[PDB]
Amino acid sequence: KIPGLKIDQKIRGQMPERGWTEDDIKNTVSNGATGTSFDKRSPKKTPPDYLGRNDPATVYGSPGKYVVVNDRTGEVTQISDKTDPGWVDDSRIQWG
Repeated sequence: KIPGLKIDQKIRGQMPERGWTEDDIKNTVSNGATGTSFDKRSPKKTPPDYLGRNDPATVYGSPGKYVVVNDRTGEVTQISDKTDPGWVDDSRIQWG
């Protein structure tokens, strides 16, 4: 899933604000799947098609410091804000 990873413009801009470099994302994914989830992103947040998502997803990392990846598209659904100690994991995440 590493070569297929897709980071859109939205995620790209959040990376520095949330403490993630592209290498960080890849290294975290390389540590193996740690949970599952669902990518239910709304249209506005699914470029370049903007049609929304409805797919099972895989979670890498740990609570507060994770990366969610859409199983069908390979897209990075979300990266948690590692600079926020009060970060609440997305409701769809199911830790293993």
